[PDB]
Amino acid sequence: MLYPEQNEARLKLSLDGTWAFALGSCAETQFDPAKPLPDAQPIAVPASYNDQNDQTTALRRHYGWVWYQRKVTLPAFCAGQRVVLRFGSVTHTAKVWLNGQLIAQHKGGFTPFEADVTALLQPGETALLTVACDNRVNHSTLPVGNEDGQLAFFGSDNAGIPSVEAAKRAAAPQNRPNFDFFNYAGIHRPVVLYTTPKEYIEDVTIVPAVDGTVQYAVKTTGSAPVRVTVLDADGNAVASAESAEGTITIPEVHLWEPRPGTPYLYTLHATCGADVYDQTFGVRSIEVRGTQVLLNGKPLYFKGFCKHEDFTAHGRGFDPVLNVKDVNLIHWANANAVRTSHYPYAEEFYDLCDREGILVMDETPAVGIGGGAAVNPYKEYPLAEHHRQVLAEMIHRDKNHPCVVLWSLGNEPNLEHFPQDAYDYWHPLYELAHQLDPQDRPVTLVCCQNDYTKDITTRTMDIVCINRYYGWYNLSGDMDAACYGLNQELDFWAEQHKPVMMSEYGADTVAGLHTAGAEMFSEEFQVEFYRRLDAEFDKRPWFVGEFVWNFADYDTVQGPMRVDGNKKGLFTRDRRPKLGMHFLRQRWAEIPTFGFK
Amino acid sequence: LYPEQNEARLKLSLDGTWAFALGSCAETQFDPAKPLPDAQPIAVPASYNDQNDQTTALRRHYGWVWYQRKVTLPAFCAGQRVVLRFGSVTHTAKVWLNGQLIAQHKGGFTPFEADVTALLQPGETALLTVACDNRVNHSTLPVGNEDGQLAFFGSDNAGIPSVEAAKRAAAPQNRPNFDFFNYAGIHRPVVLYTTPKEYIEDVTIVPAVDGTVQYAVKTTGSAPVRVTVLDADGNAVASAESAEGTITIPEVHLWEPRPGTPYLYTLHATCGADVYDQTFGVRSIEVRGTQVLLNGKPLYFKGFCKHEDFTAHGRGFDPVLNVKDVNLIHWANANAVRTSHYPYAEEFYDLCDREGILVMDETPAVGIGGGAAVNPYKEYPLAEHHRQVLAEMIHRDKNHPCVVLWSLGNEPNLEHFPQDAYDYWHPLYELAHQLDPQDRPVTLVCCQNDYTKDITTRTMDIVCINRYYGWYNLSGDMDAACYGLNQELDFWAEQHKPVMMSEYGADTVAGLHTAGAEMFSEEFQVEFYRRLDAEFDKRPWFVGEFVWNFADYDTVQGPMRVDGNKKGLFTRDRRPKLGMHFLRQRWAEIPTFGF
Amino acid sequence: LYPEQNEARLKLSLDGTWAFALGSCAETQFDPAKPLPDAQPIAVPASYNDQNDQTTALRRHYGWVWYQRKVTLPAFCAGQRVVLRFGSVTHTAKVWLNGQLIAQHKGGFTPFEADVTALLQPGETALLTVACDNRVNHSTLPVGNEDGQLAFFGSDNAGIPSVEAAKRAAAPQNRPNFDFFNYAGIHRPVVLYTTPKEYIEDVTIVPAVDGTVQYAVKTTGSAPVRVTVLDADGNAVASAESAEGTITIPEVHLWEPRPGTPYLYTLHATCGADVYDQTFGVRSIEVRGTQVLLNGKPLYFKGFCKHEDFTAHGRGFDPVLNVKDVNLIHWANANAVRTSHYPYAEEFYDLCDREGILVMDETPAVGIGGGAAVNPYKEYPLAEHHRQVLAEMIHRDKNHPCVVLWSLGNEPNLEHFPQDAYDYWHPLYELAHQLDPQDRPVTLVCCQNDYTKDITTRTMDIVCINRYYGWYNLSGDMDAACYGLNQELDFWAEQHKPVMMSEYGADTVAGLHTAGAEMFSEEFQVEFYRRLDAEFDKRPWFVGEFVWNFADYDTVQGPMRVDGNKKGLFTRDRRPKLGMHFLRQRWAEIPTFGFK
Repeated sequence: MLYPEQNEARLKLSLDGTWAFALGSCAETQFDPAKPLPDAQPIAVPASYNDQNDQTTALRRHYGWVWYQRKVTLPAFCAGQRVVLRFGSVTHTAKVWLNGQLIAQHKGGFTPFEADVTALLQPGETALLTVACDNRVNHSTLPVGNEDGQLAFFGSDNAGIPSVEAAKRAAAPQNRPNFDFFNYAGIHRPVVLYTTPKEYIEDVTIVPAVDGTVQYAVKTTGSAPVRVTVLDADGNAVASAESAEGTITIPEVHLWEPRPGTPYLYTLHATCGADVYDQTFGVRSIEVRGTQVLLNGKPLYFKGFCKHEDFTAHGRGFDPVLNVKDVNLIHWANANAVRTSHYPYAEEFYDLCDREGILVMDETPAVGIGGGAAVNPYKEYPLAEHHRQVLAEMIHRDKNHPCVVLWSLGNEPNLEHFPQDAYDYWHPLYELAHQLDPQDRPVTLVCCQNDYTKDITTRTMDIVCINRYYGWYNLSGDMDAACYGLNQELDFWAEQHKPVMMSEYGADTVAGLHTAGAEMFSEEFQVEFYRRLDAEFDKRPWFVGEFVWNFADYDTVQGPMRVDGNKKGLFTRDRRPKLGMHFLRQRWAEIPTFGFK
Repeated sequence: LYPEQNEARLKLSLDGTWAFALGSCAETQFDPAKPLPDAQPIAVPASYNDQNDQTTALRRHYGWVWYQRKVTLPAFCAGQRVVLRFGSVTHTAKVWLNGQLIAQHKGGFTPFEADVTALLQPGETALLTVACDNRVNHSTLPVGNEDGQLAFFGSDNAGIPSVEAAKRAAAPQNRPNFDFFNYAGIHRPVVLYTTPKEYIEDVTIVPAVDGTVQYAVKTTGSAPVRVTVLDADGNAVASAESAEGTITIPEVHLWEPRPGTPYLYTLHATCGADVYDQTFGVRSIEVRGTQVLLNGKPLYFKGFCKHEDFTAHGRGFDPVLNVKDVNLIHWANANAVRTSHYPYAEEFYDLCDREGILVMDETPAVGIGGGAAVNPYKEYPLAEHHRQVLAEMIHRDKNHPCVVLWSLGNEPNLEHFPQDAYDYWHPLYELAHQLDPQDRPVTLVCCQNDYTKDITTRTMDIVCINRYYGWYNLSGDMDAACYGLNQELDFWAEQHKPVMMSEYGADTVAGLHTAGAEMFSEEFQVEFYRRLDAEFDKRPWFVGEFVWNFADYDTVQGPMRVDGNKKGLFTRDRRPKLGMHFLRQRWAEIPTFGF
Repeated sequence: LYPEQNEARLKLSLDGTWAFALGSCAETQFDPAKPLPDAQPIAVPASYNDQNDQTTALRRHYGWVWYQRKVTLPAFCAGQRVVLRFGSVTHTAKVWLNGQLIAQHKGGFTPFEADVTALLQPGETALLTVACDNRVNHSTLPVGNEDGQLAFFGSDNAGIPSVEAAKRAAAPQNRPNFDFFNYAGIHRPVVLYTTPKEYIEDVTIVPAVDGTVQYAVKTTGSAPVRVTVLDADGNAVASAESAEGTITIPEVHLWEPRPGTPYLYTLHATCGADVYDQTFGVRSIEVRGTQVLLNGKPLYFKGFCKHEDFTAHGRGFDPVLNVKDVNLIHWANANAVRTSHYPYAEEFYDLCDREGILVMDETPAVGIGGGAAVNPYKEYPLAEHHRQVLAEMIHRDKNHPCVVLWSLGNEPNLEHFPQDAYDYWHPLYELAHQLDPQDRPVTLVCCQNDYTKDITTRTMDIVCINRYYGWYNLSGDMDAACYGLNQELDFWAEQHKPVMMSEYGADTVAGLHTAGAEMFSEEFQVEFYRRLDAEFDKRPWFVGEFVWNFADYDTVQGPMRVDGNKKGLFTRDRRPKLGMHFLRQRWAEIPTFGFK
């Protein structure tokens, strides 16, 4: 699964634009892909479909299948290449025809897929590309959705009342998601159409080392001799080797480091027959040593945001302008890292962090594996094979980024009500992710506020990541006692001799609400919350990271808990800094990336 | 009796900037006779919570607070009986004069008096001290929550030991079992007034509509009592000589809300050297079948649930805000107010008297419950204090024509113990018809509950229910909210009773718009009322609708409250949100009479 | 012509994240062939000004910026004519390939091209450098102010020594003579496309309601040229074997805004090995008295004024925000859009063709005016560049059925120098009618002025006026504002032309409410429209209204602009203010056709 490129051998064709679009139902065969769409309407690809037609609320709240369609043409002179149709993502479940013939089926809303379409797209001809896109989440999806009888996350019900219960049964069906973010759906990521030679490079793995030695492995279909070359930032070749497997060594290697370091990127240049492909990479080690996490031997402190792919009109769709703006505000913040809650992000996000020196915690879309104390999801939720394919999909896709340093299997699963079952499920995936990563990066699992003594799985990861809303969801409004309770749990974590990071924490804040006394939802409360809890972090040397929730304000399900979306952002949805961001900025103005300990 | 000034009585407000000190839980921490140490100024009347922001001490106080101020009776003001009166002190009080305990009172929204004629003589300067306790709990109205119970609408992570250690070690703090902030202090005006040594004590006026007006004045002296009825211009149109009986008003003017004219006569009553005027209006209220007749005409309640809440003032009295809020009711085309969740200042009912505004009057009895695990009617020492408070209110507000309905309390647990609750509320519904000379209708505002197990809500003279379909349940889907509402309505039709929706609303942050009418946005508020009100108007037995709330108000901190309650149709500074303009337009098309 | 992809032509996107350095006032600073020094990543297309908040250097830059990336044409993509196309660069560009200049352009909202096959061979990689100058002055369109004038709506304490000394020592900034922020950068999609080495050059389609369609296809080769009208489903309904001539369509389905159906045909043209498809719409436009006729029907415009403006994107192009707006435009019961104050991306006009939305196409000709002290008609070197950009606009949009009305420009000083004003504008009125095959109405949008001394705007084919009664004058008093509006309307009645109100609105902050509808509150926006709109309806020659603005947009800092202009009926993130629900109801009850 290599990201598409444009060189002397390969053409990159963007199929993005404004396709024809039609709502469907729960019937998966409701339209004939070979024939045009009936009563189509224009829709912008890539982006969610949800916030694109406010003539009614049918698009925003839709339940089931939607249908995309556009014509694609290969000019007649683009002769005898191998042609591939590639989707960066389709959310959540996709089906894909060309001229009526099925050419793809994908599950998973956040990892890419392809179809080798050379036999159905000759030079000169025109095809009808139809994509069906199912938005339904349930006990088999990742992220998990809930099914009849349960509610959505942070739901509010008057459970026993007849009038409500008859209504729920008479109510129109709608996804009820076991996660706190809006269920955006559609073609979110750029649809590419590209060419390679008939016999092509098809996978590149790169495992580097801080002394300057780099292991590499270039997989191919044909029989040409492979030759590689390593290029510097200027484009000059500085080493070379002439086999498909082996090691190559860069004299005076420049190491990849987040600011104040230089995020120095190298290119591996692989030729083989008529084919060419340029794999980017950086030379940097990561070792967990005891209760430290070392980058090039220096002890790291994570100053990071939890983010989301979320924006006005684009929804969960991709936006490079947003990406550049967002990274620069991270540099503005004096932050150095990002967590990709709660799904792998668009490919281009990690290229930007590569280029811009920002550590990343790559997370699978495995949020919501939990049903309460009377529902064991590990026994009752059919997720383990989808988990394994998508865990693999992510590692295979970002294996070559220096900006990734930490794998996260998933988010806030029920680790307390059935401990050993949870260990038996999550540990097979902790091992897997270590078998699957050629660089052996540390693995984690991000955990709920929960009874940490009943929990037996969190402490067994390479780096412990905890989500703690002390003084917000519990002991509300009182940072005296919030700080007390946090420190109790921090004494428990001191006993586990692992490095620990606070991986979510935050306080819903409405931009505009001020109060002399720093009460809940006001801007001044957010400053108290972080400032108070942050000063206890600094008393513990085995605390090595803080990830605030959230970077910015994002949309959500309707419900009395969420003031038109989540509001714990340190920025508003248009990336405007609240009072709490100026506090964070000053704090990270005085905490160095390296050597905080 | 509300203090007056005339040729017989002097009135005198002690309102002003008093001295003030923070207390603890010792009701004996300061010497009520020596000046308060380390005092600081404080405005009376007002809550004290929002008057000092140097720290969060006053806003978040737990316990007693102390006021002090010198009072002086001019020597030339002699031969009179001297009365110390407080309009309210929230919640429990204890007053001393030069060290002497002259009053104690429990309950933060009813008034109490002390006769001080022998402790303050003309020419004397005496030292007034008041102790004020803000604490709420299982003995209070409104009800608090003692150890091991969350504040109402609160949030926890129940069992995590780290959270559990933090609770046992945390600073104590009231946990209201009611969704508003526990503002405390001297809220209504203090007053020093004088009467003749033999004075008029009590006036009851039961007026009927033919013109006949039963009456009864209670005098301490021996002089004969004569009364004259003064019409709106102050003209004697009839008179009588006897402390009790009947005067007929020739050609009565009936009291009515807009459109009607709100006509108020006065009972001029003299006994000896003494005078007192009781305003009164002449109108009938009868519950006949599934209708509520006002002066024989079938009535509809375009109502507001209000609060007593405003910037700085807290729960304090603001006469200005009163005039404002009442001209906004009139701008809205509304006619009725529910006094959530306590009796208001008297001046409010005197304004509703003159301005033509129906009033549902309500006690502080909110939060009488604690889940299916706790029986409050077996566990909470309330029943006694609840009959006193109901007595105080009916006795205080009996002569107001604006009051057309009493409510026993707001949202008790009526379902988890169906018969235990009938055994507590029905004597009160009985007591309420007894103390009221005008046999006004009685209700009890029911929270959202299993209406099929509740046996006591349907037993009221008018039924009054609080429903949030689309908001707390079935969030965001008004298709499903109306379906569920109509299902409960199908039950209320079989009960052949008059039925009013006595709370319903949706938090709305002024500012947030969505084309799609999404919870917390100004447009969802419109869809809420527009879709629920439509389903109402299909029910010919459904006589009233009081929107919650008139205006945003403070609450205790909690992840469910965006700096207080935001379901107001107005902001706190009384600017209207989009759903107000919608409501005001709907009520311009709904007549108060004959709908 | 707009780039296409078929069996004949390839269309590649050079959009993406490029390398970007800040320059200065040196056209000479960095070498166009060597890579940029201390470059940073930047997203293209979009404005650059809101993309690095580490600093305010990008937001507030004065001068040149530099863009760069590498361009490889694969080895197998051989033997074709390869063209490089910029959807726009704002405002002036120099573009180099491998160090060799290949384009220059003045004009920030119109596309430009460079034929490049001679320098991008199959298989190689060229270094493509774009330098973009953001400076506006008395020679640009839109107009910038020069030494000793303030920014439009700017404030000053003129004459104070400390002030006048600081105004001189201050770092140089642009002072726009317009009310919208000076976004700059490569704003529109950057294309690399191919044609057979002898190719279709230009297409010109004039349709008439009777079925007949006059057409013309310019070519460079010598092959013969086939045309075939294709229907909404793609079937061929007419045909000809000639590069000019006319063809007849049977039961032609016409193009109409809603409630009509916006039917769209294609002219499929082959010549040699080359293909091109030009959409077109069959509908008649006739100013006939004080009516404007669409297929003979009296028409009433329910329009917005828009802007190309958004969070992060700046004036960059956003295909998603475009589909959301057009759908909010339907939801509003609106049928028209004004391209204030510049031509938009081509894809916006493609959208309106499909969606059925009447457009009014405006040049970047805003700010031709410097008050009473200065005669721009004698002192601003604008004349030739106006004619240039007038033509660029009309060539590019000539086949769109949605464009019903040309606007030569916006808010020019028409009263201090009345006669110079006409001699400058009336040739451009004539030019627009010459350069346009379908001969559509042409207008000129007039700021609020003394209309008894304006000799110019009452001579356009449709009178369009910007009035702000009850806002900038007679403030907060709608009783008086209708009085004033009504006295000016009595003057336009005497002129016997059709009249539209092309701008009017009131700054409204979302969530400011007042019972009594005071200025800046949502309730006053409702009042401002409801009151003025009541007088529009009493008069049969008033044929349209265009509110300002569709949405809040950014603007340069001055004490009269609350973080932008806030006259939007929608907020920047497209949430409807109380003023919007009112207009949505008003347009509910007013037909597109036959209101007057």
